[PDB]
Amino acid sequence: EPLRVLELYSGVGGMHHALRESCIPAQVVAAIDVNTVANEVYKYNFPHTQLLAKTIEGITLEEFDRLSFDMILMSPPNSFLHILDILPRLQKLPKYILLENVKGFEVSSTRDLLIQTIENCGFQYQEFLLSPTSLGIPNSRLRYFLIAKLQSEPLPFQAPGQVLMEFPKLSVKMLKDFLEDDTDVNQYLLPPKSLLRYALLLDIVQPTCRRSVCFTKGYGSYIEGTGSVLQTAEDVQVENIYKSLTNLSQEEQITKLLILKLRYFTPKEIANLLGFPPEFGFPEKITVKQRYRLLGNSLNVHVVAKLIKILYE
Ligand SMILES: Nc1ncnc2c1ncn2[C@@H]1O[C@H](CSCC[C@H](N)C(=O)O)[C@@H](O)[C@H]1O
Repeated sequence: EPLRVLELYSGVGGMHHALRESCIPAQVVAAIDVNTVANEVYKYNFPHTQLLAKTIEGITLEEFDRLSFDMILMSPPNSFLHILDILPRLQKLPKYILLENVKGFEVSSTRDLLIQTIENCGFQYQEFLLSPTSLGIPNSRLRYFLIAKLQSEPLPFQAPGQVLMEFPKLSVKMLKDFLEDDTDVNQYLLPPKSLLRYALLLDIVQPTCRRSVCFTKGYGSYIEGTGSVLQTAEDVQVENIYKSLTNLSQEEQITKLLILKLRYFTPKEIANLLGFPPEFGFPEKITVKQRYRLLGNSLNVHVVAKLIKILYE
């Protein structure tokens, strides 16, 4: 029978999308999240999946037992300590666990607790720090990953006391392959004041580029350090526009900066770069800002999918 998957801290459902891509015999029995905005997006894309809009800390052991899950997929931002407290009390321990977190987690106290708990329960595990660029995706998103399997023999690729920086046994695609034809360029052009203020601090990429900076939840609202911006103007070079800036009045610098036709990648384009399927979308009521915020909290579906494949077989 198919594995019963519990999806905690579900968000827009990146774990569920990764589960479907992995092709393994499994189905999400319960997705859990308190955020009503994330949940409307999740339900919209996964209308037949049980979604529990509840605090994870408030879920009792009985509720977890009734779910009878064989795999936990989670991206914890208390609720986490509760999960750890619940594990040794479950009538049926899940055979699989996959956790995603941020760089630095691998040295944290919380991580030390997680590993102690899972080791005490008989799980073989391996930690990783992976970015989508390792899979030929032109977008950086270095994240922590822990895969664990309930068995006696170590995973074949195990490296004790080490965090693996690559997938166990790239040719990067261009950004053009992830752009949407129907993108309303004018709508996404960076505004004048933002161009001038952040002019020298932008990471400008062209469609033929095979890299882009990590997108944060603030992308599209805050300029600096939140993700690359796209040059849509052809037959103009960034270098020539920037050379022209010294000695021009601020209004003149803006005129020059607008020529590059720099625009934000759209929420759908970020979802594409994150590996979300073609049909993935958002309800009309979800604002562009909410879309960027939700995607910023999500994960790269392709990376997790490959890790699920590794963990399962
Ligand atoms: N105590 C808690 N109970 C339930 N959900 C929680 C929670 N604390 C955080 N969350 C949710 O966990 C998420 C952390 S972001 C995880 C996003 C998800 N991996 C994705 O594919 O979108 C947020 O959606 C947040 O609302």
